[PDB]
Amino acid sequence: VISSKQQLASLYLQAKQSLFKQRALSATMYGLSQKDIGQVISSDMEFYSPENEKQLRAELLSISNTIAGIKLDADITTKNNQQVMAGLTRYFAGEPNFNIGYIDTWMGLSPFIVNQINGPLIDIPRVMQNDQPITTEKEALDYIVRLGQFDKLAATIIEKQTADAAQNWLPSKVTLQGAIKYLKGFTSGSAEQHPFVNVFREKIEKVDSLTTEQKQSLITQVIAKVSQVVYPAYQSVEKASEQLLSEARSESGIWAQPKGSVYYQDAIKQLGDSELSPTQIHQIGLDEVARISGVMNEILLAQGYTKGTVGERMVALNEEPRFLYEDSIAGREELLSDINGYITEVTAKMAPVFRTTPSYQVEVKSFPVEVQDGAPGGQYTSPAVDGSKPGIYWINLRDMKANPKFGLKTLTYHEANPGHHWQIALNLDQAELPFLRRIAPYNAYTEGWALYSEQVAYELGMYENDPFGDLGRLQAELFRAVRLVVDTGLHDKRWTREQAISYMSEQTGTAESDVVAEIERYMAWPGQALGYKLGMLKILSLREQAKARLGDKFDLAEFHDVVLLNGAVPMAVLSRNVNHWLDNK
Repeated sequence: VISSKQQLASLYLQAKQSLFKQRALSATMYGLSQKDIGQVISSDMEFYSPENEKQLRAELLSISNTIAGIKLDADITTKNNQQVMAGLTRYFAGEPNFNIGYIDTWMGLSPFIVNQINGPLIDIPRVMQNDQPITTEKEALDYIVRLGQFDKLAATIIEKQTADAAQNWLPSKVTLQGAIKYLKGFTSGSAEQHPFVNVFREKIEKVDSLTTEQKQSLITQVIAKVSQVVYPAYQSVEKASEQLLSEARSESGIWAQPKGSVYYQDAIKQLGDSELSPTQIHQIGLDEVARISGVMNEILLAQGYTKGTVGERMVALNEEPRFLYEDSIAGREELLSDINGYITEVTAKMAPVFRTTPSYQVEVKSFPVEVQDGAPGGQYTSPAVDGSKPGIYWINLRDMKANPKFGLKTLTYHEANPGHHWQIALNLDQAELPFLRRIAPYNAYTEGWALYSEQVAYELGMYENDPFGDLGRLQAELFRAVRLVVDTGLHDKRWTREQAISYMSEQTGTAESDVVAEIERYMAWPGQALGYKLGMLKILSLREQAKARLGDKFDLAEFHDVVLLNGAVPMAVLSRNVNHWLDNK
C-alpha cells in the first residue's frame, strides 16, 4: 500500500524528471546529471514542436491535478509541499486554454517563442557558452553534439511560431523586428570567429589531458557545426520571422491578441502573484510613484537641488563628475573594487538579522564585451546545485554614464546580498524540500524579496553619510513602481510603446535608450514587471502584521528566517508560514 506521502514524493520526482528531460539546457544550467534526471541529458537538445509543447504541458497539468486531489493523513511542511508543488506544476503547464507560446523554466508560459530578449534561440547559446562544462574530451564532444542538433531546434521553433500565427497569435512588429535584428546579428560575423568557437577555444586550451593537436581537431569540429548547422538554422528562423512581419500587429500590448485580456489576467496571477485587476494594480503603481517621488524631493531639497522634477534632478546628478567613473581600465577597476567592498561590508553588517549563512559564496563578473551591448545593467545567475559553478553578480561595464556612482550600492544589494544571491542560495540549501521547491521561480517572491532587501540594507545603515546613494536606492524603488503603471498601461489600458517610454523617462530620470529596452521587454514579458513591487508590498505588509502582533517581542532576524528558509513560495504560503510563527510565539 503506497501511502499518500509516498505517492506525492513520486509525483514530485516525476515532475522534476519530466520537465528537465525536455529542458536539458536548464538541467545543464543547474548542473544536473543522470543521478538527478534518471537519464543522461548532457548532449541532449530542447525541441519546441506543437506536439512537444502539448505533451509537456499535458503531463505537468496531469501531475498538478493528481497532486491536488490527494488526501494527506501531516505537518505544515508536508501540506505546504502539496500546495506549492500543485502550483508549480500548474505554473509550468501554463494556462490550460492557451496552447500558444512556450514553457520557460523561469517564466512559465511565455507568449513569443521568438522574441528580442529571451527564448530558446537566445538562451540555449548562453547556457552552452557559460554553464556547460568543457573540461574533458567527453565534455567537448557533448558541446559538438549539441551544436549538431540546431537544425532540429530551428525547425521545431518555426513549426510552433507558425502554429501560433495560424491562430492569430504573434508578436507585435516591434517585438518581431527586435528578434530579427538579434537573429541577423547572430550570423553576421564569420562562423570561424563566432562566440561558440571563441568560447570553446578559451575553455579547451585549459584542458591538460588533450594534446595541442587534439584540441585543434576539436576546434575544427566546432567550427564545422557552427558553419554547417548553426548558421543555416538561425538564417532559417530569421527568414521565417521576416515572413511574419506583415501580419504582425502595430499594437504594443497583449490585449491585442485573441483572448489577450484573459492571458494577461493569468500572467498577473502567475507572475504578479495577485488576483487584483489591472486597474487596481495600475492605481497602486500611481500611488507608489507619488509617494516615492515625494520622498526623493525632500532629500533633494535638503542637498540644494530644488529646481525641476525629481527626474530632471536625477539626470542632472548623473552629469556630475563626482558621480562618474572614468571611462578607462582604471575607472572600471574602481567600479569593480567598490562593488566588492559593498558586498563585504553589508554581508558582515547584516549578520544580526540574517543569522543563517548560505553554503554558496557569490562572485562578481563583468559581462563580456561581445554581449554587453544587449545585456542588462546587472543580473544574478544562480550557482549550480553542487557549488562547482558559483552564483554570479554580473555587471555591465559598457558605459560609465550608465553606472553612476549613486546607483551602485542598491544594484549590488539587489543582485548579491541580502538580495538574489542570499535568497537563492538559501533556497538551494533546503535539501529536505522536493527538488523543484529548491529552485522554484516564483517571480513575486523572488523579485519582491530582492527589492525588500534593498530597503533592509537602508535600515541596516548602509547609506549612513550617503544621501546620494540613498537617492539611488529610492530611484530604483521608483523604477519598480513605474513598472506597475507601464505594464498594466501597455497590456490593459492600451498605452502605446511611445506613451510608455515617455512616462517612464519623465518619471524616473532614466536615459531613453535604457527605457526603450525596458518597455520592449515588458511588451514581450507581460506581467513579469509586476512581481517586483507587488511582492515587496506583500512582504512589508506581512512584516507590519508581525510587528503589530508581537510588539516589542518582534525580532527581525526571526522574520527573515521565516521568509527565506522555507524557499520561494506563493504569497498565500508565505502568509501561512508567518502566521504559524506568530501563533507559536
